[PDB]
Amino acid sequence: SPNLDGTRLREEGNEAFKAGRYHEAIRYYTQAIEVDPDSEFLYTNRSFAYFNIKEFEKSAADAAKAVEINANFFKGHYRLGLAQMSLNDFGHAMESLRKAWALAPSENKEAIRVAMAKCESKMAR
Amino acid sequence: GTRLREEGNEAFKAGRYHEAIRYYTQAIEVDPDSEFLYTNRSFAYFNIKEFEKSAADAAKAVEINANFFKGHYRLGLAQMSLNDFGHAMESLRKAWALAPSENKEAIRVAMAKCESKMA
Repeated sequence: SPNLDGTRLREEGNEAFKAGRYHEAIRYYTQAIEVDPDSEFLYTNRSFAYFNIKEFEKSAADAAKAVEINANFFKGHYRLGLAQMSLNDFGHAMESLRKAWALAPSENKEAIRVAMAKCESKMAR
Repeated sequence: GTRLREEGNEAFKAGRYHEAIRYYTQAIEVDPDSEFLYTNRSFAYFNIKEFEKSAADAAKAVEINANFFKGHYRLGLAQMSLNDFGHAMESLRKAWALAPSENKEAIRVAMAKCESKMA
């Protein structure tokens, strides 16, 4: 086998993400996921990269996988809710964001609260 | 270990630099061979004004991978903050030569600030 260092690929993905090189981040995260297929962090990071290139369905799929891997990781739910909002699924997004808010560090709650306010403004009868 | 690295990266993203340092320190105890961990902890130390510790970490990153531009950049920034401008300029020239195109401007600016304090 090509025996690949998935830790290095993950950090290369992180460096690319920091630079705005989202397509490259997606490439390196995808390679890392092949080596480390049960990381909620990898799937959330790739979800964020897909969101930043307007690939909202792929972003939601990755964030949903992060939630499968660790339903108690707030960022998976947050990324899922943001992608669901961009797909106009505000009911699903509200539930995802509610779970993210409950799990989030106090540092992160305000951004989640704001996303929920935006989501509610799009909801009607 | 990998999970400690992730938690450290998440802490750094949230501005919890002291917490990032703690997680990265635990990660480095498990894995002392990552230029990324040392560079990220160097950055966290710089952000809390621990410039000597920042420089020590960045130097460890350069020792592991002398071709990683970010190790030299972090080292040069810490050396500038320690008033070691000759060392800093040599580090920043190496960072420049190794850097992606999107990072060149930041390194050029650092060198401009460095040279104003020298020659």
